[PDB]
Amino acid sequence: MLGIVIATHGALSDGAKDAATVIMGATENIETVNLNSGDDVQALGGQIKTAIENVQQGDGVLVMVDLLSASPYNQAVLVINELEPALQKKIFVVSGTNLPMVLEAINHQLLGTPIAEAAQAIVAQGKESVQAWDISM
Amino acid sequence: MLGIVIATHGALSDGAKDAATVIMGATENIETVNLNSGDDVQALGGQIKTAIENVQQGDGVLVMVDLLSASPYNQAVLVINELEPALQKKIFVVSGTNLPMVLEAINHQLLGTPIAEAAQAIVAQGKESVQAWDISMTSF
Ligand SMILES: [Ca+2]
Ligand SMILES: [Ca+2]
Ligand SMILES: [Ca+2]
Repeated sequence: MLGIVIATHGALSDGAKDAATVIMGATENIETVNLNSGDDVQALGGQIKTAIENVQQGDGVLVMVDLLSASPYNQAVLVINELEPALQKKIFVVSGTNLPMVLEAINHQLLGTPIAEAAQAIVAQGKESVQAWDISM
Repeated sequence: MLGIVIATHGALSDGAKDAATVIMGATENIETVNLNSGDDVQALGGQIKTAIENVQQGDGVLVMVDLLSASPYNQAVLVINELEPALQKKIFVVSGTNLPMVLEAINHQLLGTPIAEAAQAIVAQGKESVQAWDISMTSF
């Protein structure tokens, strides 16, 4: 089954995962990594690899991060570079991660969707799910 | 000062503020609401209304929910629909909030950006922030 690793600053990863459980009832094969104040980013790389390895079942791993170009994103990309080219081509990194994206990801987990096709699907959803509303509409 | 109310299923709203705190330091005028397994949605209605009121200061309020068309969102709308006219015109609801949208919101809070203008900018950055990277982009 597709693996998911949500990596972020603070407890955002645990929260996104908590929110998905409230909506779905349960979740499976989803690890969360947190970068806290005073954490050495040197170690984040290690926690991200451990997590990826803990969800790899042979269908790839979706590494969902919070902020493009921030530490979680950087370390994720850098760790991927040091893995066997085999899974290396099955690991995708999505940024700007939001609940709709995590839900879409879980959806592909259940569907068995090939990760490359899943990644695009998640990116579309995420973007399309960002809109504003006001009383004038 | 612009007010912000992050409302989500579970602890997501608290995790977003924590993450944003980790990056920008101590924030101000940000309320977090949660909808947990078992909670009554009407109660969430009042919870949002309260958060909105504890943060409303003349410059409007950004209500950041997690998912479009779900209880947090639907209740935000129901609440805003029954608010006194001088207040409702300035409350905006943005969906699919991610860390970048929150950080962007905190920035407009500091700039004093007019809310209708801040909302459009938060949506643009939010959409722009969603991307995917894979080893093929680095392989030649
Ligand atoms: Ca964890
Ligand atoms: Ca709160
Ligand atoms: Ca008060």
